[PDB]
Amino acid sequence: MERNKLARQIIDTCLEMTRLGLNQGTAGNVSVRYQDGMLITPTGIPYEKLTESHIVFIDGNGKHEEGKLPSSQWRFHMAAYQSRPDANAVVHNHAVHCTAVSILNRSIPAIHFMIAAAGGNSIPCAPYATFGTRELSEHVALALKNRKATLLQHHGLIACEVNLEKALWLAHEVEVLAQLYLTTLAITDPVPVLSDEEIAVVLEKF
Amino acid sequence: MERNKLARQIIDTCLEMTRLGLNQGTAGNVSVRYQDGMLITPTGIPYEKLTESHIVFIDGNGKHEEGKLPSSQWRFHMAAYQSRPDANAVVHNHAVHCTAVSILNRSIPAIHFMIAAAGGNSIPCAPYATFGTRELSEHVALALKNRKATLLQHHGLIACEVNLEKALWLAHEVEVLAQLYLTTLAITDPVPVLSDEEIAVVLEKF
Amino acid sequence: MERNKLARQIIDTCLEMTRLGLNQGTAGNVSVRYQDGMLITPTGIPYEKLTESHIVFIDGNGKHEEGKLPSSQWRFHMAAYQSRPDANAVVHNHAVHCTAVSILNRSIPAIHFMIAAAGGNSIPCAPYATFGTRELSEHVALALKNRKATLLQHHGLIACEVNLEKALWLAHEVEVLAQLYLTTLAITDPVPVLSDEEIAVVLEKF
Amino acid sequence: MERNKLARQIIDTCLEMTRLGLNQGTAGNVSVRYQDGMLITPTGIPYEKLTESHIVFIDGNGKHEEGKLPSSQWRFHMAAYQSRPDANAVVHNHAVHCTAVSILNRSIPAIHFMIAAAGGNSIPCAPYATFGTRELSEHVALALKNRKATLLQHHGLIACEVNLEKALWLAHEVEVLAQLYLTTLAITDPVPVLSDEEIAVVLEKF
Repeated sequence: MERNKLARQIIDTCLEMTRLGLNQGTAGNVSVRYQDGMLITPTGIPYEKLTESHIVFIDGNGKHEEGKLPSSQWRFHMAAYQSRPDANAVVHNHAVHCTAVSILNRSIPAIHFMIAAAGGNSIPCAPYATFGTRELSEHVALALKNRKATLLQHHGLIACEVNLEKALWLAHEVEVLAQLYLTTLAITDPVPVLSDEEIAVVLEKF
Repeated sequence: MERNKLARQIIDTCLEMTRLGLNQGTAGNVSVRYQDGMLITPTGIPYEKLTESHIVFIDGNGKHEEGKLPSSQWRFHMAAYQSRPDANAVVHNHAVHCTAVSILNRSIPAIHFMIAAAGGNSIPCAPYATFGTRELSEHVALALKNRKATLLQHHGLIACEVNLEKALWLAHEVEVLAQLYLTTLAITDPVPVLSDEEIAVVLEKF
Repeated sequence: MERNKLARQIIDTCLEMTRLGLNQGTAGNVSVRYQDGMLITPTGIPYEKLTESHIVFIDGNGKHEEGKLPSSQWRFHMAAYQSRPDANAVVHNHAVHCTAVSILNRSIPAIHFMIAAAGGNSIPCAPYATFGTRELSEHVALALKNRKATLLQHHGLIACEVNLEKALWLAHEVEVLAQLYLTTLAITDPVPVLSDEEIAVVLEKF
Repeated sequence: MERNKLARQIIDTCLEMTRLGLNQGTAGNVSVRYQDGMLITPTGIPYEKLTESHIVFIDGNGKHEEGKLPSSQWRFHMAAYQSRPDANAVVHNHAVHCTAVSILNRSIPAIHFMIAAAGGNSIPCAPYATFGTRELSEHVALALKNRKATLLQHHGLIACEVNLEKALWLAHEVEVLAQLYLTTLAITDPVPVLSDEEIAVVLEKF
């Protein structure tokens, strides 16, 4: 849990995300909670040229390391950390099914019992705001109060978890749910869902 | 046909399943019939770290090996073995097309002559019950009486066969049928099917 | 152009077909024109264990090599060779988009100018008949009179060409056209097409 | 920035394009601005056999290197260079989602803020004309006046940029937008879009 172990795992999560087909068009950014702020991927540099030394440190005040350029979306990574004290890693991407559900400005309802991995009976969609603004950070903060992952209207997905392995796994699970949702919505609307009682049982079991 | 040969093939089926894109979100579990019970994949451990020694033995009484954690779904693997004496291997996954047909709570009708590989003119959908309960096991048992594969409502797929190679192949064939079904259902409902007479001919030929 | 050079290229076309995602559920069979009959893939043996010595020779009379089992579909490979004297290689598969168009029992109309690679302004769909029968061979023979590739109702695809490289390329092009067709048909029916005049120009240019 | 460095990068862009699944059916062609004309991929030769020496030089007058066959589409590569003086690389492909939107003869509207990477609030669709004609070149020229990428009706996609890395990235981004567009259009028409004001903000930010 030295800085370079964490910088390598960020990089492995970036490569893994591309492997899973969740980072189409190289839009992802990943961070982890570190000291008083976070370590995050940089802007510019393509994932495959990334080395430990490229990872940027952003302190609690939003001051980034000199000579480096943090991802343009660092502020909503910071907003997730302040909003969910249990989160230690955040994954952002523009996975196609999640992003298509974000364009329709729909929440994903309980069409599958794995919806409970994100903490309740849905995956919310936070309203649009221009990237990099305080207003976007505020919508992200509010959507993650009771959920570990949220869609971002006309944009993509944010998933947070206790470590990078689980944040990536969650992100992948939400992308499967989004695809399941869109494939069934084309056939029938509304899509059959599990009731609130059944999701209460599944949450108690998890 | 020693325990470790069977433990390695379980592991190869897990890797192969991921290769085929049937184990999206690492939800699969695989077992084989062994002695008086079965060998099954464990809970926890990600497929790529799996070694022969991780495979769990569950006897006929549901007593698992000490110091190991069997998959959370072991009971419906046991229910398949007791219900289909000819089955020697069971594959479970949450393949996206199968799972989307399971959400619509539809059986897959005879839209292609390969439907007969599962033993009749359809692929049933067993009703939902919370994972890991006796009630789920009962629905699985009844659906596999005359079929070798069944959808699981709001959940995924179970396929059984005489060995792991054929169980995996069947699972893959059902996922192609599910995708064929959903792609055509978007265009036209109902989807044209082969008659019962034609499926009788194909079954006699197989 | 010795038998083993041709047996290796059959095997390479099988591997390549799987690479392209056209041989989902390992249903393909490939042949080439040889001497008075053809060399074809066998039944049984999974593509990855295939060796030169597994390829079967079937003469002009339908007598296959002793000790080998030719693909169960050899007769419509023979029907293609007798029907199209210019064909020297035949590829059959159950590619998902082609097979979904075959289930709807539609021809693919001229939605893209590459439709002309198969010889006219469409890709026909031959009517269903049980696999391996003379009746299926007759429908294949008639559909390939003026086309180099045909859909097979409730079944899959047959593509023929002057060599294996081009037969595989054609098969792939028809699978792209099928997907283009189905993706657009979901939105609007009918799908806009190029006129017969325009396809005449493109054919003269090819 | 010697000829062979540029010939290798063309070849790497061809391989990369296939890796991304944008060159389905090996229809792509790539060029870069060189001296008074351009270096372009040849016709014939499959991408995997391509070597530096296969890349063709076409001067400003349309005279190609002796003993070589330039891509059949060289003229609309030349039309892009003359129409967009800032372009130094052009990518053409028949990516399936782009091509399906080109068949519907639709522009892609501002369903995602990344639409602004191509220079405005849409991705146009240039009208059909037979491949290789002056008339096609004219439609391409006019569509790229204020956009860096355009769909080509019943055909595919053209993307241009300051270097090959960015031209490929743009091409990929347009293919994600096309898929997002088609996946949402199946559910609801019209698809919700970002307003002209919001795209003005995003353009100023880029």
